[PDB]
Amino acid sequence: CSNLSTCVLGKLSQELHKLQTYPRTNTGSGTP
Repeated sequence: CSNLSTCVLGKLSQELHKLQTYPRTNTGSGTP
């Protein structure tokens, strides 16, 4: 990947962003 802690922190931030789109769709459109 890139850097150890940054990869986990990034994946966790990615998980939070799809969790924020949940009121519209957490699967079909969970990314900018």
